Amino acid sequence: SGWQAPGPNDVRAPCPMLNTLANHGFLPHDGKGITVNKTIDALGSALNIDANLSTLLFGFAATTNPQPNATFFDLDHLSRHNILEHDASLSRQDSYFGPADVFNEAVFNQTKSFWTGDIIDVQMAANARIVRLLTSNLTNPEYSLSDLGSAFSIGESAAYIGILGDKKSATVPKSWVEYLFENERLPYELGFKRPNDPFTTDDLGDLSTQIINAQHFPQSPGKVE
Ligand code: HEM
Ligand SMILES: *[C@@H]1O[C@H](CO)[C@@H](O)[C@H](O)[C@H]1NC(C)=O
Ligand SMILES: *[C@@H]1O[C@H](CO)[C@@H](O)[C@H](O)[C@H]1NC(C)=O
Ligand SMILES: c1ccc(-n2ccnc2)cc1
Ligand SMILES: [Mg+2]
Repeated sequence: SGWQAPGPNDVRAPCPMLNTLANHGFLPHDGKGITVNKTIDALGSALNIDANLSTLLFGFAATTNPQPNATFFDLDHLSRHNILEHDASLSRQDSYFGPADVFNEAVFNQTKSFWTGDIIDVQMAANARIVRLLTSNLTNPEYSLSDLGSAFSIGESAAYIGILGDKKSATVPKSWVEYLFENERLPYELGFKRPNDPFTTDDLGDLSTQIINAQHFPQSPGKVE
């Protein structure tokens, strides 16, 4: 009741949240044929994402469809390397090593080790992302991070805090974030509840700026902001 794993003809993304929303049936369970209206309704219904932010994200998503000027995308279109998908993901390996769409325990064990308390704050989120960037640069001879990929990286850490947790305190319970990643299911039973206030483009930008301000390199090595 309310959740089904994907089956052999379903497609999934490198996005733990869209995967979770397909598993629940907010998005089509097969991951296919997602339009702007399905995106607005799904992200609104499940998470209280506002329409303008949903439309922005949809605009990016549609660029991954191999069909030009497409009005839909499928979740596996999002896995195409270096369109939106990028190196130094928190829970996916880099494309160079292996498929960059599915959960990777080794990678997620690294991320988790930088979430040092029961409550994730901006500092811990920023620190986990940093070590992923540096690790990929020092281990992946094809490491790359485009301007768009860097903006995505920073906004994905902002998103788990502000969409799953409390955008005002900029904190989220660690257990909730680990449950989302490890299960691709919303952690309702751990306490998650859809927020009453919409999550906006400005909310995402505000948390993204917080993430960057929590970075304290003596000297920045490559693309970090
Ligand atoms: C239409 C909406 C969305 C699109 C098009 C989208 C797209 C993507 C893509 C392409 C990635 C992979 C980037 C990479 O290589 O790591 C990703 C990662 C991610 N997304 Fe989404 N996303 C959407 C909505 C959301 C929402 C609503 C959340 C809320 C929590 C979210 C949280 C994340 C997180 C946390 C990651 C990072 C995964 C990792 O680093 O392992 N996304 N998303
Ligand atoms: C991830 O950590 C778990 C928990 O300590 C461990 O059992 C597992 O072997 C680790 N996986 C990798 C590939 O490091
Ligand atoms: C990887 O590290 C090098 C050496 O600091 C840096 O010049 C480069 O910009 C980094 N690559 C990315 C994509 O950040
Ligand atoms: C710009 C910045 C971040 C994102 N994003 C957030 C979570 N998944 C994708 C999408 C566009
Ligand atoms: Mg990636």
